[PDB]
Amino acid sequence: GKALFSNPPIAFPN
Repeated sequence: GKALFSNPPIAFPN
C-alpha cells in the first residue's frame, strides 16, 4: 500500500 507519486510512480503491494 506504499505508493510514491514521484517519477516514476512506484507502488508497493503493501
